[PDB]
Amino acid sequence: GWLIIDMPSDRPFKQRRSFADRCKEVQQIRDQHPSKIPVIIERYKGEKQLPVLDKTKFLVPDHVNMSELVKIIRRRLQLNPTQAFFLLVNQHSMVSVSTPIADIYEQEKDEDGFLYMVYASQ
Repeated sequence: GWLIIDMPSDRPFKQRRSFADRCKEVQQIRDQHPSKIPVIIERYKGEKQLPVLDKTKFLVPDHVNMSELVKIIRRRLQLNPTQAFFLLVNQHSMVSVSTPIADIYEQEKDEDGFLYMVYASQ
């Protein structure tokens, strides 16, 4: 008489793939495109107002800066130009919109080799 619960779809990337798999994944990409920056963009922990995008893994080239990335995410989320949107690094830091993603990577990448960002409104 077992009732079996299905696991939820939009869990965080760290809860989906194991740490070895994430590390494996970054390694393979590092070998293929060593200048490209592997970035995980996920919706902020308790955010309600903004949708969940269905790409959360972004392969960012060397000279792209936040400002390009923010404009990409803003458009994917079909957002209105007057809706505020903050892309943070770690789990709470804003970055200068001028900064190349690569300059951020080496200082902010996770243990597993990914750069983790989250997006929010408040």
